[PDB]
Amino acid sequence: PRNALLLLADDGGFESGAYNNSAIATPHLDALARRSLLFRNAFTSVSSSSPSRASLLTGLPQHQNGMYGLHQDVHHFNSFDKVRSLPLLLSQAGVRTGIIGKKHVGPETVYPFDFAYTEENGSVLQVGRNITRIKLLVRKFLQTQDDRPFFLYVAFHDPHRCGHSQPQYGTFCEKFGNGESGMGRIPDWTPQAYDPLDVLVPYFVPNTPAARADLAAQYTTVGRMDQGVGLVLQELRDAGVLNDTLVIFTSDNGIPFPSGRTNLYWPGTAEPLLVSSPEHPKRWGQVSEAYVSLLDLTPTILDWFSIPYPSYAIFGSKTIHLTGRSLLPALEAEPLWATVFGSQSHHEVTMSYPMRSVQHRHFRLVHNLNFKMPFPIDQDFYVSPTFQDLLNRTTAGQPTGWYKDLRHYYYRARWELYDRSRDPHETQNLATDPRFAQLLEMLRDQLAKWQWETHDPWVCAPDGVLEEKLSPQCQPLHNELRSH
Amino acid sequence: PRNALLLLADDGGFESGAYNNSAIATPHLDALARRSLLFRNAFTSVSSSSPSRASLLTGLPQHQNGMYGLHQDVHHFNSFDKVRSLPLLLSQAGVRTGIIGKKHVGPETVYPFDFAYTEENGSVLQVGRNITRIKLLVRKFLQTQDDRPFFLYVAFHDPHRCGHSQPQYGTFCEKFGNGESGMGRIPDWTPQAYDPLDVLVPYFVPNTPAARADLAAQYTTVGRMDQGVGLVLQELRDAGVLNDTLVIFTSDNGIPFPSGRTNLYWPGTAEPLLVSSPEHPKRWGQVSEAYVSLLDLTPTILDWFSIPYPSYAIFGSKTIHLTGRSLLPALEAEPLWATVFGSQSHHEVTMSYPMRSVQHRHFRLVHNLNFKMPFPIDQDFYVSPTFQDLLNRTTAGQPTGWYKDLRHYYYRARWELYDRSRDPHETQNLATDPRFAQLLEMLRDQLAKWQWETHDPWVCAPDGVLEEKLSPQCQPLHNEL
Ligand SMILES: *[C@@H]1O[C@H](CO)[C@@H](O[C@@H]2O[C@H](CO)[C@@H](O)[C@H](O)[C@H]2NC(C)=O)[C@H](O)[C@H]1NC(C)=O
Ligand SMILES: *[C@@H]1O[C@H](CO)[C@@H](O[C@@H]2O[C@H](CO)[C@@H](O)[C@H](O)[C@H]2NC(C)=O)[C@H](O)[C@H]1NC(C)=O
Ligand SMILES: *[C@@H]1O[C@H](CO)[C@@H](O[C@@H]2O[C@H](CO)[C@@H](O)[C@H](O)[C@H]2NC(C)=O)[C@H](O)[C@H]1NC(C)=O
Ligand SMILES: *[C@@H]1O[C@H](CO)[C@@H](O[C@@H]2O[C@H](CO)[C@@H](O)[C@H](O)[C@H]2NC(C)=O)[C@H](O)[C@H]1NC(C)=O
Ligand SMILES: *[C@@H]1O[C@H](CO)[C@@H](O[C@@H]2O[C@H](CO)[C@@H](O)[C@H](O)[C@H]2NC(C)=O)[C@H](O)[C@H]1NC(C)=O
Ligand SMILES: *[C@@H]1O[C@H](CO)[C@@H](O)[C@H](O)[C@H]1NC(C)=O
Ligand SMILES: *[C@@H]1O[C@H](CO)[C@@H](O)[C@H](O)[C@H]1NC(C)=O
Ligand SMILES: [Ca+2]
Ligand SMILES: [Ca+2]
Ligand SMILES: [Cl-]
Repeated sequence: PRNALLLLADDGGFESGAYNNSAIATPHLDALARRSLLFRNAFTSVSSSSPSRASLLTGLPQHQNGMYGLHQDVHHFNSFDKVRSLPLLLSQAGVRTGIIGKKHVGPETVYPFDFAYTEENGSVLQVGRNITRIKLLVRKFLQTQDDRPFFLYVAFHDPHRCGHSQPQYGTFCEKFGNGESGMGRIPDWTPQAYDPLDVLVPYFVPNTPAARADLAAQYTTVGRMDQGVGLVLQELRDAGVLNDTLVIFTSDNGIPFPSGRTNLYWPGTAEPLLVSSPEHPKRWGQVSEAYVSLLDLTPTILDWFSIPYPSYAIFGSKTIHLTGRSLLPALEAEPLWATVFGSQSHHEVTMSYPMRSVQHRHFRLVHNLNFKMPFPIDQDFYVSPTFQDLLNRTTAGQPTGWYKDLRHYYYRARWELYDRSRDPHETQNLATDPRFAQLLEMLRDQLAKWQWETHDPWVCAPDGVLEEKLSPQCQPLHNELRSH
Repeated sequence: PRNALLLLADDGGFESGAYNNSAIATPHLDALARRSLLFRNAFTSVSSSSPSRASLLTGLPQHQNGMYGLHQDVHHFNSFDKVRSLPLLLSQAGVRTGIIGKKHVGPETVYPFDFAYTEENGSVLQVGRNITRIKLLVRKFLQTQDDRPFFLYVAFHDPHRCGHSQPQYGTFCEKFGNGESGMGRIPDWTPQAYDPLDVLVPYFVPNTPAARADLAAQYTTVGRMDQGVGLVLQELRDAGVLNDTLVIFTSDNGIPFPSGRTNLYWPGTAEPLLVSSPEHPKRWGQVSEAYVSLLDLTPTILDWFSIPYPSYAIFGSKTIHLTGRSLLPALEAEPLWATVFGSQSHHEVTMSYPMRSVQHRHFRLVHNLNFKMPFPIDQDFYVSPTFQDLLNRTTAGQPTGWYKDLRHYYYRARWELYDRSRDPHETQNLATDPRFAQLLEMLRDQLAKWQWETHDPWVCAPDGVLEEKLSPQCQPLHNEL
């Protein structure tokens, strides 16, 4: 019987030897990468936890599945009842499903799991960061197997920040379980300290002491996550099912720094992705240049279990189809896929800054629907040392060491067009350059077509109103905003 | 045994003889007004259907109960599970609950009804506009009563527009059931035609042929709603329970015209309100000047049944308390209440234009949190003849006959302060006038206090971020605001 394992890092980036970061040690991820096809050009469709996890587990963009923003307490976003998620479809096909760690999506009927240990019935600290607890839960899952195939979803909470919720464990909870007084112990974890002067400062992160300290703490926590991956894989090896299991590792969104999480800039949507098939080792240890999306995961896993996507509608007769594709074929031969999309509406319920993006190879186009208002900052990131430092220096009128300034971070153009082959930092907007008018129109057309195809309620915003029963379906408001 | 009846109009305004409109005939509402206390200064806290209905049925502002916007299909907003609504509390106290018409709120567990005929299990056209069907459902409700008190919620869908959904019935569905071909027949309804030249054109509605036609159609439909009220009251009278029943009539938000629905301007939140207590007829046929809110209805009805609001929390240990008050005391003697609040976030999910308001007597202060972006227009109103006409004339550069222009309707000041005793049209913003700096700060303080008191997640927006463990709790973003 075929099995599947989805390892999901929380706010994880490219901090690994597998992705050529020699400043950090991630031997277990590196080991996995040698048995995997590594993707250099993978992206999430949305840079917000719940929406990203909902899209990943449905194959549908947030504006289609209904997770327009964060799921918990006051934010309270849920996917539509009639949505058919991966786990649901797997269960109906006779596959045993399990989740360990951060779920952060609902409702339960849409995202059901036979075996569940999450924040809903326990501590996300334990089942998300305590890799020993995680390892034992994986062991229990495998011991209680019953001849059915399985799908195991391990959603680490590492390397997510902790500064807002639990500061006593460090900015990235890098102190939790380290053995020191009040921290407790995680027997299977060997803490890895990092010097702030040795960490790699990403181009979009301010080069300041405060930021480097943040990164050092992050590195330590990523190491814990790395060791967690090692333990999990070892449990399958001990149960004798690893060689029958498709393993996938990735992250839900960009790292929690400026221009990262919550942005549709490269840093906010670019994600690590490893795919290891025991049946297709031809391209083990290789790197793929194909442009892929987390919207491809549901299709990939369905393909793995030979389960077809059913024909159904959420509203009316509007039949639902996936825009992603199975990545399995890439495990045999390199494809030429070059296009990926992005869609984000809310993060927190108070943060309404819808963005839509399309990327064709190195060209990225972002549409900021509420561009005239300032880009909103979430409550957790606001208190990060990195942002506090940036805010402090900006307010004092002193050099920030940042590749942008807050003014331009807050107030953006409606359309942002970048060529990352020339301008990887995405600082040279080409949208108003007449030499790129034809390319702009092409990308706009591709984006709009995808929006209609995926029933985006925001498809006419902000210059127009959606009127389905007439033509054109987007009717103009004449609100001093251009239309297309 | 005491009963209560809540009659709720959808997008209803002051089109009635009771409110001194001589151009329309509303004999049944006028009759009700003679047996009730009429409120000249009643307001909804939010000018959007689901949020308004959730707030009305909970006593909590939309930003607290969780209905941030519309409830249906793609908009998909629901109140928090732990919210304790009026109907829930009544049920737990042994009161039989019933709803007939448009519900437009959820989830069911939060808003449960023993007897329910709504859009969720039938046609909103029938149970919302077909007053004969409504009358028979009321009859059925009363015939199946036991020795329990009852609370009956009749949510008319009239006089809501129909232009977007069902244009064949007219702009306001004023043709539905009129007898003509394809319209069907409503035996208990006597259609009332109106000349577009005779209707009263509200100050905030463009004086154009297209708008007057809209109003004429509205008047006809309001008449149907009026006759529906008559039938309902008559059913209680036939069951011999009217004299044991507290009757309340009002509307969920302002009329569907410019500056009305979806706005926190006077036209968008001002609502008609009649309260008839068979035990306190002292002030029957009188007019009250007290400033009241639909947030007062839940407290009022709870008071009527002698049911206390329980002590509980939705999140954490932050206990929930109502900011509204029972209106019952006003039925005996005129009070001095002068303050009312407003809070609106979304309408449609794609319409994010949060507004917060406070009104002290004739002074109204509105805060537009997303002011730099244009005011969004909903899909239903966009295709209205009134707006289409306005848009058309504006685009052609011709006179609109409107007291505003679209540019200023779309792009508003962050703070709008109006004195309606001098400027009822609300066109002279005083917020930037130094003469009103002290008053401005006072109203801002009242507004903010209410926001914190009601756990508003938008309390720091847009210039700051909420950090509860820090001081001040609103931390600055320095985002040019
Ligand atoms: C890490 O760096 C190595 C060495 O520079 C990269 O391997 C090279 O990849 C490119 C092909 O696009 C060429 O420089 C050579 O064909 C490769 N050289 C070797 C020695 O393998 C590799 O691509 C990088 N790894 C990742 C994940 O980006
Ligand atoms: C991580 O989880 C492990 C196992 O779930 C915890 O170790 C257990 O701790 C309990 C009480 O704290 C002991 O009674 C058990 O004997 C331990 N079991 C094992 C297998 O070690 C550990 O406390 C957790 N670490 C932290 C920092 O919370
Ligand atoms: C692990 O899985 C692989 C793939 O299924 C097994 O290798 C296959 O073995 C079969 C015979 O049983 C051959 O016909 C195939 O050609 C093999 N495929 C590949 C890709 O090598 C392997 O035997 C399994 N067991 C171990 C210990 O690796
Ligand atoms: C309908 O119109 C009448 C007459 O204008 C209003 O009654 C007047 O109210 C004002 C202000 O309260 C008093 O100063 C006058 O003495 C009243 N005149 C009369 C003849 O009664 C009445 O308030 C209006 N009704 C409504 C509901 O607005
Ligand atoms: C209608 O209801 C009122 C009030 O419930 C009745 O009048 C009350 O009668 C009770 C006892 O019969 C007295 O204690 C109250 O003082 C009365 N209230 C008032 C305001 O008069 C009245 O009898 C009822 N009418 C009918 C026909 O039954
Ligand atoms: C920012 O400034 C505040 C107040 O001046 C200070 O207390 C804090 O330490 C500073 N934080 C950072 C990260 O620089
Ligand atoms: C607005 O203009 C369009 C196109 O000229 C026209 O067809 C339509 O009838 C106009 N709408 C109104 C309400 O006059
Ligand atoms: Ca995340
Ligand atoms: Ca309404
Ligand atoms: Cl909830």
